[PDB]
Amino acid sequence: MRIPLVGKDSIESKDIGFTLIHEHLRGFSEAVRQQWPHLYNEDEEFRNAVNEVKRAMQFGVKTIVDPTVMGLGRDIRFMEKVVKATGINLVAGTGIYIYIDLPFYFLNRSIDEIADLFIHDIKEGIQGTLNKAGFVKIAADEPGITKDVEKVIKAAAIANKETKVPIITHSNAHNNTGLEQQRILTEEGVDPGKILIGHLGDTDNIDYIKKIADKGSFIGLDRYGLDLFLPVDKRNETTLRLIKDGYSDKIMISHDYCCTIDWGTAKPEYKPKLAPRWSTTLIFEDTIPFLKRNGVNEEVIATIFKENPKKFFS
Amino acid sequence: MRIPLVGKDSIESKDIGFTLIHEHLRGFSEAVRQQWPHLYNEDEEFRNAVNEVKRAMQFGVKTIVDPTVMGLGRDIRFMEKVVKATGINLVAGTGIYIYIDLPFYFLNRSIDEIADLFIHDIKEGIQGTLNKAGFVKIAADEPGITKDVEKVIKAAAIANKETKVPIITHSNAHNNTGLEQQRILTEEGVDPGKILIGHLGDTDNIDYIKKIADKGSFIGLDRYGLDLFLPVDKRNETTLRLIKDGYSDKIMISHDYCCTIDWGTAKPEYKPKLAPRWSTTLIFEDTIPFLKRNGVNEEVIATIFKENPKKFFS
Ligand SMILES: [Co+2]
Ligand SMILES: [Co+2]
Ligand SMILES: [Fe+3]
Ligand SMILES: [Fe+3]
Repeated sequence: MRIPLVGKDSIESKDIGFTLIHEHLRGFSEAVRQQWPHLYNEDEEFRNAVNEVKRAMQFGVKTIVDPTVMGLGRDIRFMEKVVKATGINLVAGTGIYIYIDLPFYFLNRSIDEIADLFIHDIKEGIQGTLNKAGFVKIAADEPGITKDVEKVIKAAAIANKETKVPIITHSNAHNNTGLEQQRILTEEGVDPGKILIGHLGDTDNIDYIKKIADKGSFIGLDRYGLDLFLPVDKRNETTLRLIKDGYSDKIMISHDYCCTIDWGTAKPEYKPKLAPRWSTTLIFEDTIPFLKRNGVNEEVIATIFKENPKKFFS
Repeated sequence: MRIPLVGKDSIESKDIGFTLIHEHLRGFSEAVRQQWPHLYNEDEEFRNAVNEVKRAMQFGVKTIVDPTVMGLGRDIRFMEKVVKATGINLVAGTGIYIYIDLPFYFLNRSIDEIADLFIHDIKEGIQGTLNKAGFVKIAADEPGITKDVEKVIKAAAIANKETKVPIITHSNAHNNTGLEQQRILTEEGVDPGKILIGHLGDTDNIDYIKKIADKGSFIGLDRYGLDLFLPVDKRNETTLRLIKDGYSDKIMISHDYCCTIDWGTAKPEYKPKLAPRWSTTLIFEDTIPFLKRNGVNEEVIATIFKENPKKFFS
């Protein structure tokens, strides 16, 4: 009974089944939602999340891993409601999503104190419930590895060493942050196979992606549908190249779809080809059909969506 | 009926009486409190806030202005409970407290959209209640006037122009941020007399303080008891010098006391003289007795604590 599930008994990692490793039922900025609730509609967010999860389940998804944590509006009670309405296996996490500095709370606080928060969520439960965290989520982006970003990385390592839960990262695919996260974590004693370096699908720089995979970590081809980062076709070409080059056992695929997100995200670009529908099921409509008619067999699909998550959580 | 009060009918500004212009019933980081509620005890925070307010009232305080806004954990329902328990006049505000960047919500959003949030709080009410905001709070600190800090400044100007509520600032007394806030606001058409430039009591640089006062704005000698910024005696000397130099009609005094604050704030320094008790009443124990036995008459006290707030909110 290794993996805790929101609203359910824990499961053995071998029973995780077909998994989407990086999806968000909902995201928001905690301070904005607290201060201006008039901007939000929880009933709509709930409806949208339930509908997305149901669609994923209709394609055979058994488990969704949701790396919404501090900074993205994690809400374990909202999550448990979606579980009750759908029956999905849902893995919640702990961690901190920042790009530059920690909240003012953390002034004069140690890396140990930060890790203690993560361990609290893993061992005791999230937000005053008995729903426990099954992984740690950390981030770095365009600002790089700042002092406070590094603190969070080292705290995640402590949590992994104490509880053995894996680590999912957010990185910027064009500035070495993913490579740096992997290096810092492994220097702290984290098993490379317990790390998913996120958002590498945002680049077609295959040498960079392979470098991280070759160092032992999973590679997150995890933003299918977000053309602003990289178009689906380019992603598909990169995914296919990696598969034919033998990297199936390191590849993890997801959409990073946010059923609701409060970010402005408002600047449209129209290409010759119709824009694909970003959702939690685009890979079933586009990517997986594309791979199969390019000779990718069922065993590859099982490796990516079943065996790799199983290993990650083992 | 100019000034809205939490949990009460609005009052005419002439009836504000003896006012503490900058105190916090409670402060916290919204994201930390949402994610790790185990760190907090609302019952203790409530008890502490009620006790502080009652002590202030025993010294004749009629009105407390609380500039807790987004980023500091504003909670209008907590505030209204404290009002019900004490009978204080409490002025709540709107605004955004940041030093560098806005929350991710604000990506791709306009200054107008930001101002709309402030105007919502002023005209419609705070956090889904009919308690309206009576001023706007903005901040800048060691990072200076960043792009996002400037956005918030300009949004506050829009809110002031539309609703006539005054503006309270947080500044860093040693890096010209206060002067910059004043200049940017006045360039946008804000009356200088509708601005309180905060935290100027943190410096003994009297020329800098006078420069801001001379440009028409109130000067915040507003952190009595926070010796880490400037010891009470040095503050008292600066306050006295300003009074004897004729700046009573620009001076505003407060403690910036946070009945509870979640910041680490953990690094003690011990001086030869016993550390004064930082609270919402230290000025009644130390500062005001000090001024009086230095020849400062009752009319000065009335100017600072009654006439100046009256003007500010008129
Ligand atoms: Co991410
Ligand atoms: Co301040
Ligand atoms: Fe994500
Ligand atoms: Fe303050």
